[PDB]
Amino acid sequence: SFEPPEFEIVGFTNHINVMVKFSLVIEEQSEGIVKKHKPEINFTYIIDKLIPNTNYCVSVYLEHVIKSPLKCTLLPP
Ligand SMILES: [Cl-]
Repeated sequence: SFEPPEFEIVGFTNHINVMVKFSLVIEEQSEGIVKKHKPEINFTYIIDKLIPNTNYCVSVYLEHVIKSPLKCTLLPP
């Protein structure tokens, strides 16, 4: 039994700012695609080189697996 990380995202035109409150994984989903990011571990991690006007979803979780509910946003133009 344990507490999984909480997180917020805010989306910018070509990057997403991921704010985590704490092996730890930040999963970036686009359509068809899933990228797994490994932050160097309250930190902020920035997913960059993204496409404007595109939907992305983010999930944060510890690996040993409960994937967080996804948080999604639409990047501005
Ligand atoms: Cl790069």
